[PDB]
Amino acid sequence: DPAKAAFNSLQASATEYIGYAWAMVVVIVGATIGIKLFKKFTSKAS
Amino acid sequence: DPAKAAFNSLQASATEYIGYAWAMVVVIVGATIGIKLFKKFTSKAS
Amino acid sequence: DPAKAAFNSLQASATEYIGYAWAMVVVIVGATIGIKLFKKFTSKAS
Amino acid sequence: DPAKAAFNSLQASATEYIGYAWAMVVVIVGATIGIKLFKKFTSKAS
Amino acid sequence: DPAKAAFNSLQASATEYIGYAWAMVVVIVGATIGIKLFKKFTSKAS
Amino acid sequence: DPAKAAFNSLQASATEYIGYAWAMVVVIVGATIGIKLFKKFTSKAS
Amino acid sequence: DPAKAAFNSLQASATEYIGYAWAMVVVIVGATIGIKLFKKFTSKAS
Amino acid sequence: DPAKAAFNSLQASATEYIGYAWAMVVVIVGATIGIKLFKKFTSKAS
Amino acid sequence: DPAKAAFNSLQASATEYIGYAWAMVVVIVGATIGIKLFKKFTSKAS
Amino acid sequence: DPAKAAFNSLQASATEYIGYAWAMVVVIVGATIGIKLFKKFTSKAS
Amino acid sequence: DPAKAAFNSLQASATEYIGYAWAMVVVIVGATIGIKLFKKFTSKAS
Amino acid sequence: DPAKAAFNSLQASATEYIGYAWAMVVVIVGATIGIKLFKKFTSKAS
Amino acid sequence: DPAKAAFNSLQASATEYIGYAWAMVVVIVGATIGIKLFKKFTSKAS
Amino acid sequence: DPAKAAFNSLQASATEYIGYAWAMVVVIVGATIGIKLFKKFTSKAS
Amino acid sequence: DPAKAAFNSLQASATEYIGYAWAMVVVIVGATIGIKLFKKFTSKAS
Amino acid sequence: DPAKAAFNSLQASATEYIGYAWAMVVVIVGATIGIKLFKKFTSKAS
Amino acid sequence: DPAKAAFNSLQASATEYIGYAWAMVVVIVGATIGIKLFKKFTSKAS
Amino acid sequence: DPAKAAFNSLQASATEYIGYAWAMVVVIVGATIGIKLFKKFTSKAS
Amino acid sequence: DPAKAAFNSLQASATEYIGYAWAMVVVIVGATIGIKLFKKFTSKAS
Amino acid sequence: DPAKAAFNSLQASATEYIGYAWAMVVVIVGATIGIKLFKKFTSKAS
Amino acid sequence: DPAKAAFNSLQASATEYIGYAWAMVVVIVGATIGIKLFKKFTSKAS
Amino acid sequence: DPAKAAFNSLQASATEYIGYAWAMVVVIVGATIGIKLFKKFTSKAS
Amino acid sequence: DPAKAAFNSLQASATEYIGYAWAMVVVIVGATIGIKLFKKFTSKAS
Amino acid sequence: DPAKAAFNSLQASATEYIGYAWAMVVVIVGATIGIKLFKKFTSKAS
Amino acid sequence: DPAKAAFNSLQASATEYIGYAWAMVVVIVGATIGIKLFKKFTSKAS
Amino acid sequence: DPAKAAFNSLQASATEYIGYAWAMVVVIVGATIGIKLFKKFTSKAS
Amino acid sequence: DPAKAAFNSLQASATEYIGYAWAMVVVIVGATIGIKLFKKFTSKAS
Amino acid sequence: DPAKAAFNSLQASATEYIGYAWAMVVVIVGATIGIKLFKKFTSKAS
Amino acid sequence: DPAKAAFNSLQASATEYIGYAWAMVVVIVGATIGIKLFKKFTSKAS
Amino acid sequence: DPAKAAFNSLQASATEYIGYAWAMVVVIVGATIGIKLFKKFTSKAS
Amino acid sequence: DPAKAAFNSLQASATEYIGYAWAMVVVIVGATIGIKLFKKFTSKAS
Amino acid sequence: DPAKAAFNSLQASATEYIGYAWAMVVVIVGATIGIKLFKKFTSKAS
Amino acid sequence: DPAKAAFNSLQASATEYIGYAWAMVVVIVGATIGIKLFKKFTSKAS
Amino acid sequence: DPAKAAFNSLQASATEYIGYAWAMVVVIVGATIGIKLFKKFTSKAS
Amino acid sequence: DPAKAAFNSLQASATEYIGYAWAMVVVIVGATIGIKLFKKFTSKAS
Amino acid sequence: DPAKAAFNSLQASATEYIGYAWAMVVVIVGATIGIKLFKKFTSKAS
Amino acid sequence: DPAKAAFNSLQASATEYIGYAWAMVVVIVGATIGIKLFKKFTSKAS
Amino acid sequence: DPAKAAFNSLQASATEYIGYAWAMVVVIVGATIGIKLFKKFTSKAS
Amino acid sequence: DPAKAAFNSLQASATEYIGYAWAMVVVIVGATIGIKLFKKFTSKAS
Amino acid sequence: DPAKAAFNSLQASATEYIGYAWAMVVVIVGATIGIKLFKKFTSKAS
Repeated sequence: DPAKAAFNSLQASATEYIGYAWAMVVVIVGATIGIKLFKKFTSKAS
Repeated sequence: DPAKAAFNSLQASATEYIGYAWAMVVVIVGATIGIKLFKKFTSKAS
Repeated sequence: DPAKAAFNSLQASATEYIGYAWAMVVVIVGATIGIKLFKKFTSKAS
Repeated sequence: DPAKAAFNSLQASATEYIGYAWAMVVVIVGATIGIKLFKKFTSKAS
Repeated sequence: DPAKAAFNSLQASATEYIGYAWAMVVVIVGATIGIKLFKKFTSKAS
Repeated sequence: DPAKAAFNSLQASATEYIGYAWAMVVVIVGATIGIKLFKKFTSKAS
Repeated sequence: DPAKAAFNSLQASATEYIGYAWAMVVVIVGATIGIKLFKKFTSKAS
Repeated sequence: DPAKAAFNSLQASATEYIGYAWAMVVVIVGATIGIKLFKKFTSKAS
Repeated sequence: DPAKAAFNSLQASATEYIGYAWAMVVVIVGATIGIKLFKKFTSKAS
Repeated sequence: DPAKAAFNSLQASATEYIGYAWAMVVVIVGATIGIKLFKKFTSKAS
Repeated sequence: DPAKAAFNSLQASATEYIGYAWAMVVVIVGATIGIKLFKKFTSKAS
Repeated sequence: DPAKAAFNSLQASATEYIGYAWAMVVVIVGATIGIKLFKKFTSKAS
Repeated sequence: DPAKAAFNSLQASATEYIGYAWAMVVVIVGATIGIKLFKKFTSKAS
Repeated sequence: DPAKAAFNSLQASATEYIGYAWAMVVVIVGATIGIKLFKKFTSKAS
Repeated sequence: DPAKAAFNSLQASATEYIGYAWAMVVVIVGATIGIKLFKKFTSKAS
Repeated sequence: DPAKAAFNSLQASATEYIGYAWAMVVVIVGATIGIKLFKKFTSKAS
Repeated sequence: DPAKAAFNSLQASATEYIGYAWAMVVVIVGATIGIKLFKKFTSKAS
Repeated sequence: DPAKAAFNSLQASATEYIGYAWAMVVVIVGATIGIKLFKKFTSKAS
Repeated sequence: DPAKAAFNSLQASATEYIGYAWAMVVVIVGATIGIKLFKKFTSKAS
Repeated sequence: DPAKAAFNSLQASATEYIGYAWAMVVVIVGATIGIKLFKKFTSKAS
Repeated sequence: DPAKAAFNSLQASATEYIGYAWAMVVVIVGATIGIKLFKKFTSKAS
Repeated sequence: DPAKAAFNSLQASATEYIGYAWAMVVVIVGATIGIKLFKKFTSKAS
Repeated sequence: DPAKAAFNSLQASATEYIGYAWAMVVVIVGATIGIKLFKKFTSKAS
Repeated sequence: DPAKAAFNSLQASATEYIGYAWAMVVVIVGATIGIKLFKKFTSKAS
Repeated sequence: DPAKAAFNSLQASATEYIGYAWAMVVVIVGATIGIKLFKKFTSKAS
Repeated sequence: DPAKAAFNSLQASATEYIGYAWAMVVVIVGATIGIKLFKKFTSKAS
Repeated sequence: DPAKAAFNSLQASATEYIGYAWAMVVVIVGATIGIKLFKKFTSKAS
Repeated sequence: DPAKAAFNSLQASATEYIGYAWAMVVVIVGATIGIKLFKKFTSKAS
Repeated sequence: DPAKAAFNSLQASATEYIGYAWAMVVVIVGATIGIKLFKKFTSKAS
Repeated sequence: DPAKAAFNSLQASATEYIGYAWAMVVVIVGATIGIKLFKKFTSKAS
Repeated sequence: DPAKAAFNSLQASATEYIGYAWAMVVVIVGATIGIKLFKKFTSKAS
Repeated sequence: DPAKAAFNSLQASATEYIGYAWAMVVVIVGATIGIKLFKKFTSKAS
Repeated sequence: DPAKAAFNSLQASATEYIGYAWAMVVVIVGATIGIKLFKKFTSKAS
Repeated sequence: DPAKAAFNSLQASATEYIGYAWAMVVVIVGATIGIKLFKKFTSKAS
Repeated sequence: DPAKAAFNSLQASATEYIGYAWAMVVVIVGATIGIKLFKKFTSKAS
Repeated sequence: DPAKAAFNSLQASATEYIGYAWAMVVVIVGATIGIKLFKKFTSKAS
Repeated sequence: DPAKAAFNSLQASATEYIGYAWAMVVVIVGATIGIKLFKKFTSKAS
Repeated sequence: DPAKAAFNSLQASATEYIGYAWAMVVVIVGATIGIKLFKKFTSKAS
Repeated sequence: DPAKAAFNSLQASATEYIGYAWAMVVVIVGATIGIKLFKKFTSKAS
Repeated sequence: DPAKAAFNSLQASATEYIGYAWAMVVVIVGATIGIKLFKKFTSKAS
């Protein structure tokens, strides 16, 4: 079925995009949470 | 009647399309909800 | 009248086709509405 | 006149055919409108 | 007048032939118009 | 004049035959025109 | 006069022949007109 | 004139046939227009 | 009358041909209407 | 009367020929009307 | 007129669809508002 | 003119059908607008 | 000239027949065109 | 001369017969042309 | 000329039919546009 | 020459009859062409 | 030539009928076009 | 022209619809803005 | 050419109808845009 | 040859009648085609 | 010889009659063919 | 006007919904502002 | 009758053509509906 | 009767010609109707 | 009598010639009717 | 040839009608496109 | 042989008349075919 | 029989022409259907 | 018998001419039917 | 042969008329296609 | 046989006329069908 | 015998005249049939 | 009613989705409020 | 056969016209699809 | 049947075109869905 | 240009709405900033 | 070509509409951005 | 072939119109996309 | 088939459009994500 | 390719808008971050 192959390729492409999205969000959140913890720990320790 | 068999085949084809659509939407929504919960919980815990 | 039996056979065929249509539209609309509710509720619950 | 009786019997046959046509159109229009309203009201409710 | 009798007999023959002709006309024209109206009403009803 | 009486008899006989002929012509044409008009108007009305 | 009596005999004999001729003319003309009208009315009827 | 009376009779017969034709066309056209407007207005309302 | 029997035979033959014509038109019109309604209802269901 | 017997023989002969002619006319017209009606009804049915 | 009864039946069918739609929308909106108020009040109280 | 009464009857039928249409559309539009306002106001009030 | 009188009388007969023919033509053509315009205008107005 | 007088008598008698012949011709030709034009104009009128 | 009067009376009948058609089209177009504007303005206001 | 005078009279008589015939032909054709053109132009205009 | 005058008269009559035909077609076509443009522009404006 | 009056009436009908729509939208927007300002000012003041 | 005046009258009627259309669309579009701006600005200002 | 002159004169008559016929043909066909093109172009332009 | 001279006289007289006959034939045939072609070309022209 | 009554009923229904919306928002805001003031006053007083 | 066999063989050929038509329409309708459902379900899932 | 034999032989010739005619009719009409149905079914299936 | 014997011889000889004439008539009439029916049936068949 | 001039004059009339049609279509298309673009650009700007 | 010379003269005269007849036939047919083709091609081109 | 061979030859010629007609109609119908499906499928794909 | 031999020769001559006539008839009809069928099938195929 | 030259002349005349017909149809079809494509492309661009 | 030669010469004339007729038929029918296909293909391509 | 020799001379002279008659018949019949077929085939060709 | 069963199944499916949504939101809110209370109580107690 | 060559040359001309039609439809369809895809992809990218 | 091969070739052409359509729609839909997912995921990840 | 005036009035109406929006936002912001400053200054001063 | 000038005029009209739209959107967006920045900066500064 | 030049001129006209369409759509789409980007970027930047 | 090449060319054109769309969307989304991240990181760091 | 140039100009216009957007966002963010740092540093230093 052409439709079966089409739907399978669309789902495979979606999975690749999800992989890239997760890589980017990890990098962004790492920085936001890192900066938050640094500012919090520096002031608290002082 | 040829129409009876034709209508039945089209309904079976629609059922196949619904199966493909549900599989893709589960993957798509799963990633969306996962990223949302990840950012939310990370902010609350840190 | 040969027409009386002809018109009757055509109206019986129409009634059969309306039943095949009301079985396909239930399946298709049910799936689309189900996907809509699934995405909506997952977003609100998360 | 023979033509008088002929014209009257033809106008009688035409009236019978009109009745058959009206009965069939009611069923078909009812089905098409029913499916249209079903889809509209379902989408609005969801 | 043998001629008067001849003309009178010729008219009865003509009148009979006219009756036979009218009967066949009604049957044939009724059928053709019946098929015409049948096709027209079926198309509009569908 | 015997010859005059003869001419007068044959002319009177001709007039009789002309009257009989005219009556038959009216009957034949009326039937034909009736059939023609019936077919035409039945086709037009439908 | 014997000659006058002979004339009367000739006239009476001729009258008999005129009657026989009229009977022959009626049947022959009837067939000719009958077949003519049959073909005419059958054509118009069909 | 024999023709004068014959022509008048044929014109009167034509007028009668016109009356029958008008009655039939009114019934048929009325039904076809009614079905058309019914389908149109049902669609607009829905 | 020879013409009487001939006219009756032709009218009977016409009735037989009308029966064959009605059978064929029912089959053809039924198929065309069926294909039309099939395409219409499949579109509405989808 | 020898002349009477002669007229009687020729009239009887004419009647025989008229009967033969009528039979042939029925066969020829029946065929033509059959072909005409077959073509007309075949065109109408389709 | 058949149209009058047909229009009345279609309006009655529309009323039934409206009843089904309102029941579903009350359940759907009830859940949506309930979840929203639940999260809001829990956050304010705690 | 038979047409004057025919056109008048058609315009009277049209006026009746427009009234049946303006009764169905009021019910349908009223319901859809009511559902829209219901969802909108419940969201803002909550 | 008995011939001049014959030709003059023949023309008056022809002129009368032409008047009768024209009267019948106006009635028949008026009706056919009236039905044609009626059907056309009803369809466009609807 | 008695012979010359006899010639004059023959000429006068012939003139009378020519007049009777002309009257007969006028009525017969009038009927023939009248029926011809009647059939022609009735056909064109219808 | 008889045709002159005939053409003029036909052009008069056509003008009357145009008036009837215009009156009907105004009512039908008014209703369709009225329903269209009602739905549009109601949706915009809500 | 008496024979010459005779030929001259018959030729003059023929010319008279030819003139009368031409006048009648113009009247008959004019009527027929008028009816034909009236029907054609009335059909075309509508 | 009698034919020359007759042909010229028939051509003049044809020209008159063309003038009547053009007047009628202008009125009818104008009305049909006007109704068409009216419906089109009302829809575009709404 | 009937179209001129029809277009003017439709424009007047549109003006009425606009008046109804503006009245409803003022009430609808008034409530929306009122609730928004109520919640905002209450939070700021308290 | 009668057509030159006919085509000119049709183009003049078109120009008039375009003006009636450009007066209705200005009113309708103006109202819809006014309602859109009203709702948008009230929301931002509040 | 009085015959040669007769044939030569007959041709000139025929040639004149052909010229008259062609002139009338051009006028009638020009009008019918003009109306045909007028109706076609008006419909496409509108 | 007187007999030979008489023969010559008969031949010369016959030649004169042949000439008169030819003149008569030309005018009569001219009218017959002229009316025939007039009717033929008028029919084709219309 | 059916449209007038429809628009008036829609506005009346909207006013009822606005009444319910205001009742609900007063209850919600009472609680949110009450809890806020309680927490604020309790801590400040302590 | 030869026509009986002819009508039967034509109704047999028509049935064969109906089978070919139904087979083709099933393939084409299946493809169009398949593409329609594919696009709809894909868009909804994404 | 040599005439009876002649009439009998003429009928067999006629009957043979009718058989030949019917055979050719079936072939030609079958082909024309086959092409007609082929074009109709191909268009509807596509 | 020798004269009586001669009469008998003449009658017998005439009978022979009547037979030869009948054979000639049969073949000639057969060809005439055969070609007539051939042309008639070939035309109807095509 | 008269036909040559006739064909040329008809091709000249057709060219004139094409010019009138093009002028009218430009005005109508300009108006419809103008209204379409007006509504589109206004909505986008607001 | 005087008789031979006579036959030779009449045959030569016949050939002359045949040549004149052929010339006239060409002129008449050419005109008729020209008119027929002009009408046909003018109808087809438009 | 000469007619037997002639009828058979004409039927064979008809069969040959049917073969040529079928070949041409297949090519033309195939192209028109192909263009139709090409435009339809390109639109669906886009 | 010399008279018998004469009748036999004329009958043989008639048969020869009948054979020649039949051959010419076949050639003429074949051509006409071929042209008719070519035109019909060429029109149908396209 | 006189007919040979006549047939050749008529075929040449037909070719000339075909040239005039092709010129006119190219101009008319070109204009109608141009107007169609103009309206289509303006709509697509807008 | 001078008759055999006459029949043989008549056939060659007929065969030539058939060749000339067929040539003209091909040219005329080719042109009409060419214009028909041209108009059809231009419309579908556009 | 001188009488027998005279008989032989008469027979030989008659044979010469029969030959001259046959030559005359051939040319006259050829022209009649030639013009008939020319008109027939030109009509079918066009 | 197929619509009744369809609407009932859709509402039942919605109720199931609402059950899952409530389960998920309880789990999420439990964690967010638990973490909030823990952090608040730990710091306050210290 | 001349018809064989004619049918073949017509099928050759039809094939040429199909080629021209296909070339034109490719260009027009390419342009319409190109504009459609351009607008779609541009809107999606922006 | 030539139709059996014709219908088969048309269904084979349809199957080929459906494959070309299912290759273009996969590419187009794939691209549009890919762009949708790209924009959606980039927004959520950032 | 009607469009120019329409666009100018829409822009003027927009400018008025902007004036009202700015008046309302100044009042709202005055209060929010006033309350903020009051609360801030009161506590800071204390 | 008239189309060239028409297309150029429509493109010029589109350019005018774009100029009006850009002017209005600058005013509309200017107010929107101005109010947003006003509220934002006032809150930050105070 | 006159068609070859006709089809070529039509394809050249199509190519010209496609260029005028691709110049208008670029301007219109460019403006709409420009307005979209303008509003989007101003909002994000502010 | 020309369709095969046409479909392939259209798919290649679609691929080109997809390439242009992806390039533009990367630039557009890149700027959008860049501005969002710029504002977010600047606020977090400062 | 017109599409290539169009897509390239759209991308170039987008790049210019991105340049302006970045300039504006730098100015806005400079102020918001500047005010934030000033307020923070002033209070902290004090």
